[PDB]
Amino acid sequence: GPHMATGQDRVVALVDMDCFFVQVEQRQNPHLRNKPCAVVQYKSWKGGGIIAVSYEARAFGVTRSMWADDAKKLCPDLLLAQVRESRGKANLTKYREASVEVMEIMSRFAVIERASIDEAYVDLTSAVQERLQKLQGQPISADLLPSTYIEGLPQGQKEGMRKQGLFQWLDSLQIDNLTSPDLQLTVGAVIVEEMRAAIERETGFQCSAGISHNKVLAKLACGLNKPNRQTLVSHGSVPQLFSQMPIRKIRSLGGKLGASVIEILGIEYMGELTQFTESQLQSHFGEKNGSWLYAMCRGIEHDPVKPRQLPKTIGCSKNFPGKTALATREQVQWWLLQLAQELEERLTKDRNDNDRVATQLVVSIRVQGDKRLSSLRRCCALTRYDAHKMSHDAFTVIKNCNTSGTEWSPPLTMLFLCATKFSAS
DNA sequence: ATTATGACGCT
Ligand SMILES: Nc1nc2c(ncn2[C@H]2C[C@H](O)[C@@H](COP(=O)(O)OP(=O)(O)OP(=O)(O)O)O2)c(=O)[nH]1
Ligand SMILES: [Mn+2]
Ligand SMILES: [Mn+2]
Repeated sequence: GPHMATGQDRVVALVDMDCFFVQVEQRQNPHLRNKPCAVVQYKSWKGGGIIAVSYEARAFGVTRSMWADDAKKLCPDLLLAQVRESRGKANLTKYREASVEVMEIMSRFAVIERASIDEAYVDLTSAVQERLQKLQGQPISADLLPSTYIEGLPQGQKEGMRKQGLFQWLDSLQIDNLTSPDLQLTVGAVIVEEMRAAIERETGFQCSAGISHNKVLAKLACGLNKPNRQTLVSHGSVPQLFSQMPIRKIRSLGGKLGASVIEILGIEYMGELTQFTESQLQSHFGEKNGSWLYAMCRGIEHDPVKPRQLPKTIGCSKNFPGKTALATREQVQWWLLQLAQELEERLTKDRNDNDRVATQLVVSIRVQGDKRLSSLRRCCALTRYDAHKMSHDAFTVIKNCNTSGTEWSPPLTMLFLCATKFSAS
């Protein structure tokens, strides 16, 4: 009862740019705006692989990881923007720079953890306390939440539903209690409306967000009402929400561990997890996963919002699938050099912007017919930002994989260089 | 022949 802590101490938001690469291209090219459009990498093989899809295009069934020539069968008016190609490979620089614009705006409101190029987590606990003191008991007006959904409401036209649910939530609110978790979430949501307004003002990019008490629920909330909307998932809404939530929808359960939860326990939905003791879950899935699942099915998660706005590694990768697999020494060298040249560019810019140097170079390759995604991963020292040296060292470090007697065998289907182990410079 | 990344856990 009174001692069962409920994981309601924090206010955490997950902000996610809607179809981010598409929006970046649509800011740059107005002819793409408010159209079915997608972003592709390469164009020769089946029109190129799609990596981002506007919501208008998604309404036709266009999805990520789909060939453009197939998407065009579903959506013949689909517009396509192409990823920049440099030194023979995809170059994602435009989107990393757009991402940094967005991150820098979010950082003005709270500390953020960059979770990927287009999404960050936000720790709003301090910001909400400050704002709750600034209101001095003043109640929260629906006008402050023009794009917010309250999950699970209303109970007992899309925008009409949204406003009814918001009204129920606000009427149920105890504004005099500066320590009510639900009030904290509500104020967090007001701040997130402001953050999203600033992001759109200052970049033109729209985003969705989730507001809850931890990262997993913030992330799950964010996806309930997309695009250009934010969803508040309260502690009290967890039992109903989870009672029909497929386990795979929860961050980190979408793969093998989630599948084994489903198969071993004989369940489908997140809420069924509550029926097992912590020890049972630890027995099936290990001590960490067990504790995490026992708390998470009750809506409780303690993973902190790490104050990290910048990537921890800087990486360059290219697949060589099918018959393009690299089969000679000259080929492997030239592509290691192209990779090392892009990496050198990104690293020098990183050192100038962010006052840090990487110290370790990781070289990963795949060989043809290998089942694994990394056939080999080996590290060496990274002592100067010079593409020729980095490529020479990556070769030095992988060359004993060649089993030929000038040739390369098994041919390589992936090269990958990653600078890691940053130190302040 | 979804591809390009990037975080993080296990050992
Ligand atoms: N190169 C590459 N980029 C990817 C891949 N998956 C996603 N991206 C890029 C394009 C996406 O716009 C961006 C962020 O991914 P998300 O899962 O958040 O989807 P996106 O923002 O496109 O749409 P959303 O509104 O979040 O449903 O990262 C991939 O497999 N390869
Ligand atoms: Mn997104
Ligand atoms: Mn995302």
